[PDB]
Amino acid sequence: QTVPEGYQLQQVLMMSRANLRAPLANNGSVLEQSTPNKWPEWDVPGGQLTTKGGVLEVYMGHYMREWLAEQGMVKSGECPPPYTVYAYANSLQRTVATAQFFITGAFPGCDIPVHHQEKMGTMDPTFNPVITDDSAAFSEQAVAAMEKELSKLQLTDSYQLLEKIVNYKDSPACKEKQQCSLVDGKNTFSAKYQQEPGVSGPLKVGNSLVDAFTLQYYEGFPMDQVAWGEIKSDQQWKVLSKLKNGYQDSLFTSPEVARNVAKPLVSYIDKALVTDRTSAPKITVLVGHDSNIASLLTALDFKPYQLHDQNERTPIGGKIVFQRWHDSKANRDLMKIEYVYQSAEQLRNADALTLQAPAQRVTLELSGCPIDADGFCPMDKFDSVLNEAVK
Ligand SMILES: O=P(O)(O)O[C@@H]1O[C@H](CO)[C@@H](O)[C@H](O)[C@H]1O
Repeated sequence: QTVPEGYQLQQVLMMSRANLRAPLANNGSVLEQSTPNKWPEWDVPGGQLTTKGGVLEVYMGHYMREWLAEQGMVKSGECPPPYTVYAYANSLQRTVATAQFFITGAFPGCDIPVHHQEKMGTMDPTFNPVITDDSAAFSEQAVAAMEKELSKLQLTDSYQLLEKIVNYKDSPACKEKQQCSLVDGKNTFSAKYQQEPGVSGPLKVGNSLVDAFTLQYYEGFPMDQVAWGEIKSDQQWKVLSKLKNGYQDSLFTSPEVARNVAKPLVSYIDKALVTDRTSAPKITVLVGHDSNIASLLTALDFKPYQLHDQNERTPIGGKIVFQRWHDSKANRDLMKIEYVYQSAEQLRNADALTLQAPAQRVTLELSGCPIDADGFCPMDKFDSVLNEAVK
């Protein structure tokens, strides 16, 4: 796609998801349980981003810069006035790190800080995808809603395949804990107040391992290191990644769970973009997590989508960039949202990102903001979406 003539970009807001990180330490014991195999090592601890993650984000920031300059939002090689860019990430190493690389990459040698709560290592409610309603009746409505969501999915082939690549029957889950079937395993969904919706069972092991295999791919481990050369071969990946996208769908894609869990980001966006656009900076960078993008996208009732050359519905370094454009001809404003990310090969190979060889881009759409032939939506309808979403 290519923006039409007569349109001038006015404001940008990116919802980013941190780049290449090591598998979550939080899932450390479920990976040991799920197989008799040895797990490759990482030089970074728990779930911190890797040096490659930073390198990949630098490219992402350089591409974003070239695009922003090309669109008149900034100039190339000169750096913008004091408060042009505003970067905010939550207090996790992972998210703050990717913001530093992104910014240093987009505006090298400038003086654009990265904001975050003073308390680091802990979560910032803004980005914390937790249940903020202790209605009790709500935690029950949530669990059920999740369960129903899982029912729409079909991961039987994913599990069977997973069982084999993982040699799960020889794992200390089948031997010792009698859990010997991912496909028949019972799933129990949680939703305790002030915490992330969870899953205990085959769906967790599924998402945990596949996430580890997926990260291993990107980090560039040789093929015999990514799932021990097992997950290799064709698109067993397409079916294995369903456990990973199905996990996300059940915990954050539910309508009533999304609306709650996302409450703070919707509120944020609906303020920097609507109620307080006059005070907001031309450019904003929110670095969050896939949970945030999953619940955010749902809460604002987005139309389904599909990312080309990507197996994850929320790409490791992908960013949802909201764009307010002003149509010179007809004195009106317009919203154009797009998912800007790096394909899997772009991540695995670490390709220099430039306008010559751009990052992947898919234009999204809001149910309440029908998109036109060029992918634009009137700022009127969008406004109503966010102002309605916050209610
Ligand atoms: O987007 P990342 O941080 O890489 O991964 C996500 O992070 C979420 C917390 O923000 C957590 O709840 C999800 O399980 C995890 O997949």
